[PDB]
Parts: sequence; structure tokens; C-alpha cells
Amino acid sequence: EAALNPLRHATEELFGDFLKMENITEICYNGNKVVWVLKNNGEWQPFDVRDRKAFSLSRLMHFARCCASFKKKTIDNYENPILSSNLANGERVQIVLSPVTVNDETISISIRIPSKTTYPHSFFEEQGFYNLLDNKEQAISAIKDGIAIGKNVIVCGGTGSGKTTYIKSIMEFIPKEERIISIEDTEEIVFKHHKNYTQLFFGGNITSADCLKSCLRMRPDRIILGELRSSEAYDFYNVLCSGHKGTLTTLHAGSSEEAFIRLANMSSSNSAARNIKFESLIEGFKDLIDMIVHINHHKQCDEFYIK
Amino acid sequence: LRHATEELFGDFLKMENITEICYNGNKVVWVLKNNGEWQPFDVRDRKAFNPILSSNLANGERVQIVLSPVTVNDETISISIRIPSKTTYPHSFFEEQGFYNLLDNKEQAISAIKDGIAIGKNVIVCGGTGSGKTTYIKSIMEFIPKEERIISIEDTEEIVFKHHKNYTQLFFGGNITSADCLKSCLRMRPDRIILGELRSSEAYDFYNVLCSGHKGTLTTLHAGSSEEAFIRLANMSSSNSAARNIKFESLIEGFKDLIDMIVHINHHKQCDEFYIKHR
Amino acid sequence: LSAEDKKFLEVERALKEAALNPLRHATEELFGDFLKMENITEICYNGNKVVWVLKNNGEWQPFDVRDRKAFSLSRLMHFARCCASFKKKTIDNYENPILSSNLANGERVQIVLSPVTVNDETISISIRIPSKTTYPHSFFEEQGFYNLLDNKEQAISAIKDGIAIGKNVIVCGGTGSGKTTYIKSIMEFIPKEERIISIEDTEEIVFKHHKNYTQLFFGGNITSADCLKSCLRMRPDRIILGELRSSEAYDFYNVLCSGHKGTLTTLHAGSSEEAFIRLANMSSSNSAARNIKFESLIEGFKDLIDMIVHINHHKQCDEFYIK
Amino acid sequence: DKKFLEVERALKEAALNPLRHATEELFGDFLKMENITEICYNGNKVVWVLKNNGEWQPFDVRDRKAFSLSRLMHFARCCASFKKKTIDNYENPILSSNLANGERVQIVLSPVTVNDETISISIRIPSKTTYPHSFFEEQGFYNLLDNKEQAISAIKDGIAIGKNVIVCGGTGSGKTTYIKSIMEFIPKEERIISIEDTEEIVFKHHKNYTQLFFGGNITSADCLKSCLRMRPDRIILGELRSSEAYDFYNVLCSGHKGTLTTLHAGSSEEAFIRLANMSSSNSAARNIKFESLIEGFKDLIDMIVHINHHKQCDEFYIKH
Amino acid sequence: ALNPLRHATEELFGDFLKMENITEICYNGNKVVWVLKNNGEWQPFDVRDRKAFSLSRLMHFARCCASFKKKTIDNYENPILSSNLANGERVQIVLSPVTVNDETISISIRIPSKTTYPHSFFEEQGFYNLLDNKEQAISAIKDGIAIGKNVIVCGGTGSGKTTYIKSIMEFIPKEERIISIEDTEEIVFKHHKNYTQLFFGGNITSADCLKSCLRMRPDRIILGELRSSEAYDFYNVLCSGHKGTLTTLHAGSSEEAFIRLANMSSSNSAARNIKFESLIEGFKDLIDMIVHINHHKQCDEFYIK
Amino acid sequence: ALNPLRHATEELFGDFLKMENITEICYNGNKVVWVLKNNGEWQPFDVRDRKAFSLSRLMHFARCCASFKKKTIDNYENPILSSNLANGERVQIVLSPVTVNDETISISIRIPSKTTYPHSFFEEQGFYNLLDNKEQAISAIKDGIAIGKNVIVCGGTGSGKTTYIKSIMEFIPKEERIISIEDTEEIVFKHHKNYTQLFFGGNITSADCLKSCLRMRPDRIILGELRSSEAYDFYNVLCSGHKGTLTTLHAGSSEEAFIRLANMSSSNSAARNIKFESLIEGFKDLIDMIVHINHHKQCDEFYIK
Repeated sequence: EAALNPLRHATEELFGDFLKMENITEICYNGNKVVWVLKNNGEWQPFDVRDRKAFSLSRLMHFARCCASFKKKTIDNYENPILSSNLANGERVQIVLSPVTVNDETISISIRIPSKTTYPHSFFEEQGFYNLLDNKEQAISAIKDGIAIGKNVIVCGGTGSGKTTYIKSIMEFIPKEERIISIEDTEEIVFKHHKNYTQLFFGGNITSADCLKSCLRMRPDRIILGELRSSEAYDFYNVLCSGHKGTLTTLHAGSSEEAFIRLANMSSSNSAARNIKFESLIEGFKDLIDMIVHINHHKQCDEFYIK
Repeated sequence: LRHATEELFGDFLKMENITEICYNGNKVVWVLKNNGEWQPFDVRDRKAFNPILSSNLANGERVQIVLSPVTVNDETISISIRIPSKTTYPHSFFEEQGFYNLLDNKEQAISAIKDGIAIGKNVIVCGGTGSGKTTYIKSIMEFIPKEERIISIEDTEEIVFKHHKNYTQLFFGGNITSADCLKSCLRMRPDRIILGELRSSEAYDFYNVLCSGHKGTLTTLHAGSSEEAFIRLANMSSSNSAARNIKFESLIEGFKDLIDMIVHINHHKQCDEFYIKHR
Repeated sequence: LSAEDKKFLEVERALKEAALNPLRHATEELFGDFLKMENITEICYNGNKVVWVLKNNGEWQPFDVRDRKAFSLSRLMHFARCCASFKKKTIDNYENPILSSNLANGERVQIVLSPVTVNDETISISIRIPSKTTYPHSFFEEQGFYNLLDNKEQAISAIKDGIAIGKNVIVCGGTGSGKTTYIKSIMEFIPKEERIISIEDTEEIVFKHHKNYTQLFFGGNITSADCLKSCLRMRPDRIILGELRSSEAYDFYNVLCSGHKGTLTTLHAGSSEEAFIRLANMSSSNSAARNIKFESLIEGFKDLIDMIVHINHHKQCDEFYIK
Repeated sequence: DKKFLEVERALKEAALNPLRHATEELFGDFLKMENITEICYNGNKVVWVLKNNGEWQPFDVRDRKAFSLSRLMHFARCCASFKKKTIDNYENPILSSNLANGERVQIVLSPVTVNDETISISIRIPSKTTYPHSFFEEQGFYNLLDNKEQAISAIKDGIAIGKNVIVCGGTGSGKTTYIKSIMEFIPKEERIISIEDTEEIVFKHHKNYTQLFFGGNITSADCLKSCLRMRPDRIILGELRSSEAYDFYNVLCSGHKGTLTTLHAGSSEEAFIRLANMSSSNSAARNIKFESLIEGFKDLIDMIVHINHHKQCDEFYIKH
Repeated sequence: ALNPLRHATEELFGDFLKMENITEICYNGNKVVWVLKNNGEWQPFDVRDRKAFSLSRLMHFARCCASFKKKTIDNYENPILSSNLANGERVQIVLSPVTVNDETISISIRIPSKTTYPHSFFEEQGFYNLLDNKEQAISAIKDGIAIGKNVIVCGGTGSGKTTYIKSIMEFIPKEERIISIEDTEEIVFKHHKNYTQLFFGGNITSADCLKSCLRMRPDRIILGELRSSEAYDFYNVLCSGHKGTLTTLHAGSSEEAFIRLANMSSSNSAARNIKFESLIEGFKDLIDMIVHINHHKQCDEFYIK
Repeated sequence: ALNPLRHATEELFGDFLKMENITEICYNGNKVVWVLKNNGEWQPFDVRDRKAFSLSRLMHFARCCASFKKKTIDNYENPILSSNLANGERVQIVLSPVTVNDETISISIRIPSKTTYPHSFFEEQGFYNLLDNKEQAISAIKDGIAIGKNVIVCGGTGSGKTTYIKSIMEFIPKEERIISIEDTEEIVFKHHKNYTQLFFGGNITSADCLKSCLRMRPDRIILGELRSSEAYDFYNVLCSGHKGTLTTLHAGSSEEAFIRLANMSSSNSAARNIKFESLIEGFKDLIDMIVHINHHKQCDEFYIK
């Protein structure tokens, strides 16, 4: 709370108004008296804060420290000019100071609004999520019945494609008797259908891999890995092989094939992957991943790879 | 510890039919029975109730604990415990139950297991958590010549010796790693080696033993198929340092060459694959 | 506020200005006149009383500095240390005879001493004047930048429509071919609504057409890859990577794969094909590329890069790779 | 001599004798039995003896003080202290040492053993009875072979020429016993140098030789390196186990007369694999590819003799 | 400190250092001084009746050389010494116990080149006579090197590789900024003014000079000779769209050059993921011409992409 | 610090060290001294009635050997010792607990090459008799070495490797500047006047001599023997396009030499990035001929190309 309350204030002090805006996904400050908000409609909206003390080097830098200190980190204009932390409510914050930013009077701050809502899968249908698909009714059945059976599916796309929004909805299809264990860095997933579950969160000295490793020791029926980003991918790979009921996850890729390539790469980055050939890894995944849903830049499915 | 242990989990470490105890730092204790289902318990009216820690109770049973910032919040802690099975079904039970029914060579495999094991063949049983892996290998232990000198290596006494007199149990944990026990094991003149479960580095050591021309070995691991077992074995093997110059295809193939059979059990405690070597 | 932003900065600035004086002075002492000349791109000294200036017209102009104390072993050596000490480095005639640093304003400086240089009284210095003059694209057309091309008007439309659509283009060539000046110009064609994030070690790019952007700079313990990693966490719509040089290339590779809007960058190559080869080699140098086959990488790039503009030694495009 | 070996023969006995007693105290009778190869105690009032015939013989020592936690534990320390080691129920629960006469002893205490009153001890009684190779023939060692008379000629003539042979098999397959007998075929003029950690090899046919032994701070690798500097004609490396392998590999390429040795493997092919893997464990093998190593060996080893679970040859490989 | 040396130097090797067309002066601690003339013949000289060559006088010179480069030379931890004469020439001195005995001192001086044979000479000598396209190659070399093409000259040790690339340097536009990388000053700049020589050895590798070279804005790169890892870096340079490159290596043919290049490249760490056929093909594609010289200082092959 | 040794040495092995045509003297801590004659036969000698061979007298000699090379030998951390006698000959000493027991001391001493037989002698003795191309090789050796090819002579300890290379030195043009590197003066220069001998040992390693060697402008380099890291250095030299090189190492075949060369090369730090096949292939490439001598001082292999 002590490392907290002070942050809560600075936060509201600078981005109080913005964080209250609806249908937003990103608030950026480019150390230039302008706050930019990215709305789900995908349009960026600029705001002049010139006449605001809250956005003064001191007030800003205060907020900066309040963020670093909150996650037991530090930010300076020397060895630690770049910082990744979170706001009191979890929202991820990216802060950059000189000399990485252009100059002496420039401070960069970026915040991702984890879109808190949960649509019903049905909603996706009503909206024509699978309308680009030539097998609209096939996929739809595939998703519902596959996930229910316990297949390994992956949802991917670019930043702001709704990947997460989607996997949250398709969770309905998971037997409610299932013990789910999720692994996120920011509480986004919601358990509207299952009662037996446990949420795991990484960050700081705790890596996603740590969570994964502990997940395996908590006897879960389903594992949902919010997103793949680096070394964890390798671990994810082992999990797939260790004959586990079913798995759900997301990652940034531009297609079924890219996702594979991208997985192999993330996996290689891990130590224990020093002796594994590349085609080894790729083929490994291609072998275990049951389906991959890719979402285009218009929150629409443009790819439903199976088998 | 015995006190804190029996304080928090005194009424659960008794229960009925169980294998896992789990506290999600949310006023509720979940226990996994061998039937396969979870049982939830409300412990709201209980005062009894380096952020990641892997330990054991005072009785050996493994303890998995995680504190925040790893768990969700500041008022959330994560705890799990590895509740074993302590009942040695006679292999015939497995047959009576239809353990081999899914197999299209039901009677062939069943003879394979019994004769293979007696012969001293390298077998492996695998599946998902709570598939009865350990329950199974325990019962197939009869088929080992009673004159055999058995050496097991487990972190939690689960295996039982109902048919052998000449044996020694080895347990790891803490500063002592499975690999340690395995290396000692090799120095104890065994006839049969039972490695309760492969999980990490040891896999490499196991590999070498396989190669060191030994009588026969038994073990389990988590995989979803004969093929996955192999892949899985190679990965675990690589994690060890001494495996820095060994190529991947090298490892897998090495295993594919030394393992004689592999029994995979599905989520229904039923065999859906019985693999036999052909290379 | 400035009252504060001043007060806030006040001490710090002073301390910075202090540390730089030694250099700022040595710098102007020796290359004052030279650094002032217009349309230059390189100032070189070969430890022989003559200073060489390379003008954008591509011609080298020699200058006799025989009658100049500034160019004396001691004075020169002084400047040499001022540069090393400026980037917390050291330069000697032993374990550290070769030095890569920068001048007070960012320009990169290369200094070599004996025994790497020919002899005892020979000091080598080379300075790179950075792209400090923006040019709207029209200029390039007027000058016949696409004249050597057999599809002059085709490429031109490709660059304009391709960059606007969000394609991955790369501008390459030799050192001093106008790579950076060119890409800067083609930035107009990016939708002004886009949020751009650049990464360079010296502020050359200029944002004449966009208002929502952030500039990232590396050097010291902060590597380009660090900025790249952070860039990703800043929600950009476009990423302009000044120039690919080593490991970052791998990271760049992944970004291309991670389905990002579009990307701009420059590297040194002699052709579309050389660029590819070159990328793969730079990528392999990264640890996390230890399991990726060569032809894997190359083919990886060949598949993601949309177009490649190569510029010859006469600031003219002699190759425009598409598809 | 005496006045010169009295300061050492004094120390060595005021730490050895204690053990000699404890040893005979618990395993006196057992260590006296003939044709045995292993004595095991599983902390359960029963002593198990493994006879060469391969059968285990159990012995009730329930009514024996010698086998009491204190008496046993005493024996345990006598063993650790003998090789300047320590054994406890903490950081050092597992112990590998030797008896006064050399036999290797393996001891394990709680918490590695099952419980508080459980102490594990295993003694590898080294073999030691040389048959003239002919005995091996009379017994049908080469009977499972389809080229019985070919191999026999190969071993005899090959070893005499100075070929690189390896005899492998499981623990207690007679590996050593066999290589000792095939030593006949090595010209008696040859200068032989052996390297074992326990004197098993016997020189019945050669006079010019030197026995090297390792253990403690001295590794097989050290003996090997010294061996190379003692101008040998034949080298006999009792058994390969870990890094030495790599060193063994260099020797084979360092061109010299011939080499004999043994290792645990289940076949000609397993031998090779095995060799490569052991070689890798050596630092200096950090830049050598795996296939590199394997192929190197396959290139230098002239023949490999594998012995099955029944002390019979079931494989006779030969540069092909 | 310098002066002292200048005296000792002239005292012992005064006459020798004055001889023309020499490249090496060696003393083997045995009253004989040996001079290596460019014609390649060794000329021995009896200095028996010379006090300059007495253990003390010699040893004096030895220290004067060590002390000159702030080094030390003794018959203990520092018996081997590498230093230079006042004028720069490199001196190699060795004392007991490295030398055979107590009264033996070894000294070797390397004289840098400074003469360039005009290309014309080569022609007059029939350097291209064995070639079936004598006049074509000749035009190729002159016009190619002027346009900026990657050429390699190869042959056996002592085939005049270096001597030949030096001569072909004329054809390089005089306005070019050249940068060479040798470990021994052989190349001479008769035709260019804007240039800079880089030398390796010791903790500084050729690859280091190459890397610095690339940050010095050269127009032309002259790499004295390819031998090991640098080969890989060299490869990168070629792909990095560089105006033109000149270099030499030991090979017995256009084809061997290539193989040889690929192998020297593989020896570099960063070449761990590059296939072999990958490398060779890479080169075959970048190199424009290869000139092979036979054991009789004559061109027996003139490959042209 | 030398005189005490000279005494113990002559004390125990005085007579033995005097015998002619021997190559090894071994003592197996058993009152018997064994001598290996060049004819390859071992000759045993009973020294039971000799105090020189008493644990104390022996142990004394042992220490004199350790102390001579600033080393130590005991029956604890230093039971194994590699040193040399006053004249250079290498001595190997082993004490309990490495030797079989308390009263066992092992000692072995190599009799370096001293006598030089001219090449003709080797022919008269049928050195190339086991060769199917007796007259081809002989011509190969003579014309190759004269041309300046990289040859290697290998075999077992005491196979005459050194004696042989010494004899084949005739064929090197007498105008050549030869530079050898040994740790014991064995090589002789009966045909060349311009040469310098380099010797290593102590703080000076062969690699050091090798590095200086390269700065002494030699025409030919004779590397007494390859044994560990220098091998890498040797490799570079091979690559650095040098006139010709002669050397010996213990291998059992042409192929073994190669493998053996790559392993030794790997032991050097700078070879941390070079793949194994990279090195081997590097050698295979450069080495022109390898002469292997069997345990009967006879050539049983004459690899070429």
C-alpha cells in the first residue's frame, strides 16, 4: 500500500481523465505536451495538456519513479532509462527517459488499456467474425467441438486484433467441470463458466516460465497461456508433448504459417534449445497444434488452419 | 513443520480417495481423488489458513508453494501437494477392468508386458497427470523374477515391494538430485532399476545407463504418446550440461533404439497405445 | 513550468556542459573550419598534415594544415582522449589503438593510433557528418533519381503506394549513397494518422509529416535491440530502423514476422540480393539464431521484405526490387 | 627398507587397522566365501551374496551385534576416513570408498535410504583367476558365433599384430577376466603398462611392465598421460568410465603399438555411441561434433568383443 | 633515448642498412651477417673482425631496442624481443636460453618495400603470354580495376602475387581513397594521396583492421592477403556493396581459390550456420576476376565472371 | 642446482646412459633396469647389488629431477613427475600410491636422437622396402622437400622420426635460411650455413619460439615435434603461405596424424570458434606428404597430395 497509494495519486494526477475514457486501448505521451489516446475504432485522438503542471518534468518523473518503485525497479537517465512496469490496477506502462528519448526535456510514457469486457461467443457470430471464411459453419463447429474435446488451439494476429477478447469468449466451450489454470501478466481473462481454477501472474523476478512450471504442479485440466513472447515458448512446447488435456494461447503472427515459424524462433531463444535443430522445432509444433485462428486488422477471421 | 502441516492440512491428509491437495490462496481447499474428480472445500472459518518454492512435507510428499508477486495479489498465496497412491492392484485387476480393451491386440500386449518384463526389457509407462502411471508400473512389478535385486529411485515412497526381498530404496530431494541416486544406484549392483519418473536432467543419465548394457529398466514420464515420449525424452536429455555436443536427432534416435516398449494410458486410466521396438 | 523544467534540469545541464567542454574545445580546435563547411559528409585525417573533406558531389577536397599546432601529436592525442573519455572509453598505443566514439554533437569519430597506423608519428581520424538536410521526394524525381530504371514511373508509384499501404521496404547502398536522406523523403507517403517510432544512434530522421511519434536512440549499454524491444511495447503503427548493422537484424526479423503494419530501414549492400545475404549474416550473429539454418533465414527475409531500393555511388537508384 | 618405510607404514596403519577390524567384524565370513562377486546389506538384518553362477544368496544376520547402527556406522566412518572422506546424514549421505584390500564399497545413509534405521552397503569384490584363453574355447565362449574359428583366429592374430581391441558387456560379464586371458597373444618382449584403480590384471606372460593405479586426487587421465611418457608397447586401460575416454581417443590417434580396454555397453554399436558420449564429457571436447567423435572411434577401433549375460560372446565386430 | 639507438644501429648495421634492394638483414650470433636482396638471394658477410658485433656491443644494441619501445630484454623472462629501429624498421632479437647457447645472439631486421613495378613491365616480360586472350585479359585488368571490380591474385609462395597487385594499383582512379591492411609494409602508394595503411599482429587481428577499415570511409580496400577467419569478414565486405576490393591468397587455380576461400571462411565462429556450398557460391558470385600466377611468375589463368 | 643431479644421474644410470644405440632406459622399481636398443629389443639388467638403487638414493634422484625444473615430487599430491636430466633427456618418474606399492619407484628416460645417418643409409637399409612404390616416394621426398612442400614424419616413440627428418634435410637447397625449434638440441645442420636454432622450455613455450620464428624471415621451418597447443600456431603458419615446413608427431597413420593434429589444435584457446572438421580439413588441405614409420624403423605409409 505504501509503495502503492503514492502511485495511485500520480497516476490519477496525470492520466486521470484519460483512463476514464471509454473504448480506449492506449494512452501515450511523447514528452511533448500532448497526450494521445487510441480508441478501439482504431483512431488516435490527441489532447493538449500544455497548461498542466501534472505534465512537468518533476511531476512526470515522480510518476516514473512511483512506477519503478512499485515493481521494485528503478528508472534513471543512466543505466536504467527504459522501464516496463504497471499501474496500480495492473495496466502495463512503458516509460523511456533520456538519453534514449530524443532530449533532455523529453519523457515517453505508453499505457495499454486491457479491454476489460467479455463478449459472448455468439456475439462474434452475429458480427460476422467468420464471414470471411469459406467454411464459416465448419470452423464454428470446429472451434466449439474441438475446444470441448480438449484440442490445442492458438489465436493470433497483430496488436489490437482482439486475440485475447476472442479466446476469452471461446472458453465457454470448455467443460465446466474442468480445472483451469491461466498464466497472464495482467488480469484480463475472466472465468464466467468455471468454478475450479487459479490465476497465475508473472513479472519481476518471476517469469512466465516459472508460472508454467508451477502450473504443471497444480494438476490442471486446461492451461490457458495468455500469450507467448519469448523463452516460455520452449516450455510451452514441452507441455504440449507431455500429453496434457488441452491448451489455449495467443501470439503475434500474420498467419498460420507465420505463427509456426514464430514459435520455433521464440523457442530457440531458450537455453535448453541449444541442441534442437530449427526444422525440428517447427515440425514439433506443426505436429501438436490442432488449430490456429488468425485475426486480421479488422477484428475478422481470415484464417482457420486445422489438423 | 509437522504441526503447521497437520494444522492447515490435517483433515485433508486423511480424506478418502486422493492424489492432490491444492490451495489457491482463496479460502478453498481442492483435493483430487483417484476417481478423477476434484473436491472443493470451504476453509473460510479457519485461522490455520524467492517467491516460488519446491519442497516436501515432513512425510516426503512434495509441496509446491508460490507467493506474490507470482500469485494474483498480496492476499493470495499458492499451495499444492503431491498426494500419492498407496495400494498395489494386482495386475489381473487391470485386465479385469479392461485396461487393455482399447488395444486391438489385447492378448498380445498383455503377454508382451508379462514376458518382456520378466525377460528384462526396457519399458516405460506414460500419460497425463493422474493417469495411473505409477499405479500401473507397481502392479507390473510381479513379472520381475523374484530372485532379482531391485533398486528404485523416487522422491516419495510410493513403490512397494510385494514380490522382492532383495532391494533398496533411494529417495532424492534438496541437495540430493535424482541424478545422484542414479549414479549411486549404478554402484549398488542392481538387477533391475526403477526410476519412478523422468523430469529433467536425469533423463541424460538414464540414457547412459540404457547404453551401459543393464538388465532392464522401468520408469514413467508425462507424454501423450509413444512418439511424444521419445521427443520428450530427448528434450529432457538436452537440458543436461554433458549433452552440449549431442545433436537432437542423435538423442531421440538413441532412445528410439534402446527403449523396448512403451505403454501410454489415456485420460481414462486405459491403455490406448502399446509400443514395441523395431529398429 | 519552464521555470521548473529549468530548475529541474538546471544542475544536470551544467554538469553535462562541464563534461563536454574538454571535447567541444579540442573538436573546434582541430576541425572547427571543416565541420562548418556545407554539403560535406566526411572529414578525414591520415596523420600527414593534410585534412580531407568529402563533399556530397562525391569529390574529396584536401587541405594543408602543416602550419597548425592543433595538428600536433600532443594536441591530436588530446582530442583522441577527449573522445575516448567522452564515451567512457580509453585509447592508447597498446591494447586500445583503435577507437570508435562520437563528437559532442553526435557525429561518429574513428581514431587509429600506432602500432595499427603505419608508424610512430601517424594518427588516423575519420569523422561522419550525419544526414542533416531533409529533401521532399519531388526533389529526387526532378534530379532523375529513378532515371537509370527501365520502369521509372512504375517504381515511383510503387514506392508511393507501397509505403502508404504499409509495405516493408529497405534502402541500401554504399556509405554515402544517400540511403538515409532518401528514406527520410519517402516518409511523406506514410499516412499522417500513423504513429511512428524510429530507432537511431544519431538524430537524423525528421518528422515533417507526422505528429504522433517517439524517437529512440541507442548507444553505450543500451543497444538497438533494446530500443527495438521497447518500441514493440509502445504501440507503434510504423517502425523506422535507422540502419541494420549486427544482431538487431535477427530481432528485426521477428518483428517482420509478428505481423506489424509496415517497416522502413536501411543497410549497406550492393544489391537486392546482397541485402538479403547480408541480412541473414547479420541475423546469424545473434545468439537466438543458433538453431536457424542459413537458407532458412534468407528465405525468411525474401518472403517478408516487399521492396528494396539500391542506390549507386552516384546517388541514383540502380535497382528496385519488388514482390 | 624398514627404517625408510617406517614413518609411512606407521601412519597408514593407525587409520587402516581400525577399518580392517570393522571390516572383518561385519563381513569377515562373507569376504571369505569363494566365487563371489558382490556383498550387499540393505539395512535389514540380511546380507546378500552374489555368486559367479549369478545367483543371490541371502544370509540372516539378525542375531549379530556387528550389524547394529553403531557398529555399522562405525564401519561407515572407517571407510570414509580411510579415503580422507566423510559420511553423514546431511551433506554427505552417499559414500564411495574402498576396503583395506582395495575392494570398492558403496554406502548410503538416511535420508537417501528409506528411513532412520536403514543403512545400505555394497561391496564389489574384484575378480581374480586367470584361465588360459584355451579354457574359454573349451567352455564355448565363441559358440554363439557363426564364425567361431574366424574370430578366434582374429583375436589371437590381431592382438599379436598390435590391434586395438575392446571387450564390453554388462556388470559381471567377465570383461576383465577375458582380456586378462587374451593377454597371452601379446609378444612377451612387449613393454606393457596397465591403468586400473584396483589390481586385477595379472602379468603371467610379460616381465617388462608397470602397473599404474588411480583414485583420489589422481585420475585415470593422469595415469594415462604419464603412461604415454613411460615408453610402452602395449597399453591396457582396465576400463573406460568418463573423461579419460577423450584422452583414450587421442592415444589411439597418437599412433603406437596397440591398445586393450573394457567398458559397459550392450553391443559393438552401443560401445561406439558410449565412447563418444564419455569423450564429450571432457572439456577439451567442447569444439568436437558428436558424429565427429563417433566416426573417429569407428575409424580406430579394430575389433570389439561383446559378452552377454551368460559370459558368452554374442558379438565380434572387426574394422569392415 | 632515441639517439643512443641511432648510434648502436649504425655501429653494427650501418653498411648493411645502406645497401640497395635489400629486404632483410639477419645475424645468427656467429660473426656472419646475412642480407636478403629482392632478387631473392641471400648474401653472407664476415664481420668476425668487428667489435660492434661483440656480446657487449650487441647486447647494448639489444637494450637500446627494448628501451626504445619501453620494453625489456634479458636472458630470463624476456629472451625474445620484437621492436623497431629508429626509422621504424622491425627488429627481432633473441637471446639465450632460447638461442642455442651462451654466446649466441639472434637479430633480424625487416626493411619495408617502396618500389612499385609499373604494370607495363609485366607486359614487357610476357606476364600474359601463356594466356590465349593476352590482349583481352590486359584490357580486363586495366578497365575492370578502374570501374571498381573485386579482383583476386593468387599463386604459390613467391609467385609475385603482391608485386603484381601493387602494379595494378595504377589503374585505380587517383581520386579514390584507399585503405590497405597488411602485417608488413609492402604495398606502396605511388598514385594515390588520400589513403591510410593499417597493420595487424599481436592482440590486433586482421579482422580488427577490416572492421575499422569499414568505418574509415574508404573507396578501395586492399587486403594484403587472406589466411584464416578474416576470410569470413572479407565475405561480408564484398556483400556490403563496397566500391571494389583487391586481395591475394595461396591457391593453385581460380577454382581452388574459391574452395580455399570457403574453407577459410568456415573457420570463423559466425560461420557456424552457413552451409559450405553456401559460402563458395557466395564468393563465386561476388568475385569479378581471379589472376593465378604459376611458379614461373607468369599468369596461367585469368578467370572472369 | 644442477651439479647434485649430474651426480645422482651418473650414480644410478651412468653405465646405461653410456651404452650406444639405445633409446630408452626404464626402471620398474624392481631391481631391474631395462634398456631399449634401436634394434627394438629390450635388454634387462640386474642391479640388485646396487645401493644407487635404494629407495633413498632413488628418491634423492627423484627430487634432484623435480627441483631441477622447479617442480616437486611426493607421495601425495605430486606422485607423477615429468622432468629432464642435466643434458636435456626427458625423465618420467612415478611414486606410490600411483605405482603398485610402498617399495615401488617407476622411472623412464628417452634417449634423444644423437647420431645422424645420411639419407642414402636409409635406402641401403630398405626403409622404403615395405612400400609398393619404393622408387616413387624416394623421388617424392627428395624432389618435394627441395621444392618446398610441407611434410610430416610420424610414428611411435623411438621410431626414428627425428633421425629421419634430419637426414632428409640434405634435399633442402643449401641457400635456404633454416629455423628450427626444439627443446633439446638434436637436429644438426650439415648442409646449411644460414640458420638459427630456437629452444623452448620453462616460461618459454614452443609457440613463443614459433611466433618469433615468423619474425626471423626463415625460408624453412623445422618444428622438432608437435605436442599440444602450438599445433594451432603451426596451423596458422601453414596458412600464412610459407616456403615449406618439416615436423614430426606421434601418430599411427596418415589419417591418425590428421585427427591427432586437429585435437592438439583444439587445445589452444584461439581455437574456441573453429569447428573440428574445420581444422582437420584445414590440415588435409595443407599438408603435402606424411611419412609414417613402423615399430621396425621402416616406412609403412607414404601419403601424398
